[PDB]
Amino acid sequence: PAQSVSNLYNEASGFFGNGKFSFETGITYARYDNLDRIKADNWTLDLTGRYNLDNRWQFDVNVPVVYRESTYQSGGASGGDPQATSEESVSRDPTIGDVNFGIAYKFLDESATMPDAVVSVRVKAPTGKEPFGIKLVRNDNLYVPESLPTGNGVWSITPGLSMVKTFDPAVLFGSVSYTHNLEDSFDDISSDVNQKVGGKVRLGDSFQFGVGVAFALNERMSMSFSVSDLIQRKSKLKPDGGGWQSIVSSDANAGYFNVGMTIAASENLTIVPNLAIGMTDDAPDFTFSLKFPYYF
Amino acid sequence: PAQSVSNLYNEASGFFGNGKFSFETGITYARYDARIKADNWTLDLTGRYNLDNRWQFDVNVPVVYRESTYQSEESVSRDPTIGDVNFGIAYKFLDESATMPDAVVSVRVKAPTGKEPFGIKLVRYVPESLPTGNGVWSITPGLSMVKTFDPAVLFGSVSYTHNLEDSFDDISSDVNQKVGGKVRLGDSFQFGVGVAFALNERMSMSFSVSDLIQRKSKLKPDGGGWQSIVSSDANAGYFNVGMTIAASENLTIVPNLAIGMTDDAPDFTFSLKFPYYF
Amino acid sequence: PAQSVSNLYNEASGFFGNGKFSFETGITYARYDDRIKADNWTLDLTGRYNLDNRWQFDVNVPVVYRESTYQEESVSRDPTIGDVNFGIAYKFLDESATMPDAVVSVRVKAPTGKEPFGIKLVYVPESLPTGNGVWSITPGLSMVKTFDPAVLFGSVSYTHNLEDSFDDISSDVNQKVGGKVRLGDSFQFGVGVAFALNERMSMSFSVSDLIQRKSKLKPDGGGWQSIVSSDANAGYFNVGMTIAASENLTIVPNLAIGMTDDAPDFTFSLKFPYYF
Ligand SMILES: CCCCCCCCOCCOCCOCCOCCO
Ligand SMILES: CCCCCCCCOCCOCCOCCOCCO
Ligand SMILES: CCCCCCCCCCCC[N+](C)(C)[O-]
Ligand SMILES: CCCCCCCCCCCC[N+](C)(C)[O-]
Ligand SMILES: CCCCCCCCCCCC[N+](C)(C)[O-]
Ligand SMILES: CCCCCCCCCCCC[N+](C)(C)[O-]
Ligand SMILES: CCCCCCCCCCCC[N+](C)(C)[O-]
Ligand SMILES: CCCCCCCCCCCC[N+](C)(C)[O-]
Ligand code: NA
Ligand code: NA
Ligand code: NA
Repeated sequence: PAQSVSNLYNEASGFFGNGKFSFETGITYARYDNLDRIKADNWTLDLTGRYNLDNRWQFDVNVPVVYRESTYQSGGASGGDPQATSEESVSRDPTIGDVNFGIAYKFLDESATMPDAVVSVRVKAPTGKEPFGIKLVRNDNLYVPESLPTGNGVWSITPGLSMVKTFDPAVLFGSVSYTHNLEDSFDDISSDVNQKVGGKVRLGDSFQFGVGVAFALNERMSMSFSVSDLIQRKSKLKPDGGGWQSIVSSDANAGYFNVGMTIAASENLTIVPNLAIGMTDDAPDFTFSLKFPYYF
Repeated sequence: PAQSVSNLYNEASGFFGNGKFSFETGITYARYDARIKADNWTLDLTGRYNLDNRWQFDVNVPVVYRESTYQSEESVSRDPTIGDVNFGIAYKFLDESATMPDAVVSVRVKAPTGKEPFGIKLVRYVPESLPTGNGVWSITPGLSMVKTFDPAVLFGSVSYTHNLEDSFDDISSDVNQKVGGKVRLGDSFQFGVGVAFALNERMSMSFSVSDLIQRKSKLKPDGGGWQSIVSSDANAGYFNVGMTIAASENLTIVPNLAIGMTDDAPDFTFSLKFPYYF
Repeated sequence: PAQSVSNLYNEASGFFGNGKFSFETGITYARYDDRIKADNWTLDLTGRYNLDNRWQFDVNVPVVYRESTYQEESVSRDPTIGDVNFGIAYKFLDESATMPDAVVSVRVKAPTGKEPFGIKLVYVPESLPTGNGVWSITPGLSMVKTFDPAVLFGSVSYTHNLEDSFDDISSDVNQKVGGKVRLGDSFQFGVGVAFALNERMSMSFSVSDLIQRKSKLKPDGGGWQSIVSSDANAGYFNVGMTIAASENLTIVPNLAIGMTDDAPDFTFSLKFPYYF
């Protein structure tokens, strides 16, 4: 099996079957863009360890490290004039996000009739800086966060399914997953500087799926085209002594079109560049990533 | 031969020569965001008859399911209802040779069978219902061209939609008023260009772009002169990535992604079509 | 080397090393969308002298036609130049088994287009600009290498804008304010992959991103102040082809999808490089 084919399957399935222990370093850049303008430059360094057992089971742990920069622009401004200034920027120095781990089980091996199929579960912990309690600090009509979050503040569990099959030369693949967020509590759920309100949060659950095609171009390179869509239900807050109330407009549909490659730098090292184009306003405008899975 | 080649030509030309009588079941999902979020599904039912690889006759019945959500949130929906029924005649006037392209000329007649937008009232403010068609007759002559330059298959198409003037009992969306009036929906010009590839015996892949340009629409209330609706013009651009997959010798699966490039296009459109050859 | 391969390299590198002289005619349409819709056409005229597949000298004259509609009133610019520019390029690495084709270049752009500063709001602009009003110098790097059948390529450049002055920096019809302007510098890069499909055709997929720093103004008798929201990130996804019409004439269609709000929705272009 050519390296390109192996690397392709790893990328499409999330199941790294060539080896035994592997470590992937990833760098990702993502770009986002009372009436005010927010521009965000977000970098994520991903550190992922994987153990593949007999091409059947896989265990992984991922530690994301988040660097962020948001710029807030008002047109308040200076003072009361609907089209004047105003620029405030806020940043987060490199900090851990939400640590997570996954178990995957390959329940179908590809044959003439069957796909490679992998079932998986992913458990994510709330280790990142949560968004709840972050205060908006007041130019007169421009309020800006005192800090930026690096995670969503809750535990979550994500069972998933991946399928891959070669119809030479096209490799078709698809995937689907469901994220259940666990309810949790916080000392402060208010972003009012003047107040402190304890409360609980239920983050809306989400459904994710993707399909795509990939090609092995030569011994060392593959290319991939895919689409994906994430659908998130609205989120709810319960202040102490209050009831559950939904946050209007917290629901989301984040669609992406992805073009990527796999490049075998050696037997052990792959370079995986990818572009994800945001198709909806809930997605970043675009996302560039470069991943370096290394096999040992 | 190969199936992939046939299926791709069908896709690129709109002329299905597989091929005598065929029935195509299509499912389409389209996503819009204005605050209004729209999830729109269309089940397409299309019958086609290809006569001697020269003439093609078809009827299409679209069935529309819609959910719009309005955020202060209130939601409005349309249960599965028929849209604008239409039929088409196509004539292949050039057959592909070393020098010639496959070229098809066509006309499509669309009837106002869907629930029209004109009576629909804004109720304290969301619509009481969602339309399923545009409320007018339209006629669309079109042109398609396809040619293989091995292994690239280049294609392009162009069409013009003339909308017929029509009259309605109510043109107003004010709940308190009823105003009869006439409507001229702005005509539109559509074109696209692309490239496709046969990957193997059974599969093709396609990349294309298209753009629709619609002129302004006009209203005449009873008594009453013609007024342009100054913001009714549109430019809807799309980038398409698609496949054809020969499931058997009778069934093709056609997945397509259309990415909206402009604000008048849905954010994205996913479709899955299943042409079946009897 | 097949014509497709040559045309491919020319497109990816900007270095047209298969002839002494070339002239490229390009037509570009771009679409942008109180509401404003803009239809913008640019006719590009570019002459190149390639010396021994080692050096290249070029001049580009863009001719700009523009139409903006404000919602309804419309404003237009009849065909007018163009920030004229020229470039010098040097191929410092020739592709071998180990090395890429690599070209270093410098591009000098002059402020010949109608500048935006001083254009009055009358509410709609009285006119539309065709250039940015300043000199700029852009050193750049291009790299291309075949890993059969994939041709990988990439490019990167930095634009330094020269400070300049204008008689009027205000768009207020009632005022005239002289001032100096430092246009924010920019960093540009792209990467992509291309394929020779046959003797005569190639296809390309690429991405690019332009990052522009904020600009600053000094009105006369005032101090330097940064122009909020003048910073920009214009990202593009490109799908393109090269088609050999003759051994001299290539047709180059390209679609550039804007990925950010600082980019046009989309850009369709058609370029016709001609080797003499
Ligand atoms: C970039 C979007 C391109 C679409 C990706 C294709 C995968 C999604 O398709 C869903 C249905 O496909 C099932 C394929 O079934 C195989 C049939 O072939 C059997 C005969 O050889
Ligand atoms: C996303 C795609 C971007 C670039 C696609 C450009 C496609 C250029 O194709 C033009 C289409 O024209 C179709 C006609 O083909 C037949 C040519 O007829 C000439 C006879 O030799
Ligand atoms: C750029 C981030 C995209 C997020 C949307 C997710 C799309 C596909 C979801 C299924 C993933 C399942 N998998 C491969 C983990 O098993
Ligand atoms: C993983 C490859 C990353 C590609 C490089 C993208 C650079 C984006 C830089 C944005 C931040 C710079 N700036 C000027 C806004 O400060
Ligand atoms: C995806 C929505 C497309 C809307 C605009 C389409 C422009 C195509 C013009 C003529 C169509 C002929 N064709 C390709 C169907 O054979
Ligand atoms: C040549 C055959 C053309 C297709 C004919 C299909 C009839 C449509 C019946 C579907 C009914 C839909 N609905 C939901 C309103 O009940
Ligand atoms: C309104 C018409 C709807 C479509 C007509 C479908 C007819 C079903 C025929 C089933 C038998 C087909 N076959 C090839 C398996 O024999
Ligand atoms: C046409 C839009 C401009 C966007 C800026 C980014 C362009 C990156 C590609 C530069 C190509 C340079 N060169 C010398 C290789 O041709
Ligand atoms: Na959107
Ligand atoms: Na737009
Ligand atoms: Na944007």
